[PDB]
Amino acid sequence: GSQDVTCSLGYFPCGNITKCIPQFWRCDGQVDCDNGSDEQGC
Ligand SMILES: [Ca+2]
Repeated sequence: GSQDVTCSLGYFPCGNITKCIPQFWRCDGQVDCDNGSDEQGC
């Protein structure tokens, strides 16, 4: 399959680091992410 990054069911990546985080912190308004990608348009 050729892959490295991996997350859980209710989780999603951020940006460069691709840090996986819980949907609970999606489109909310926090820099919790590693690259603040969660707050880049939402
Ligand atoms: Ca967040």
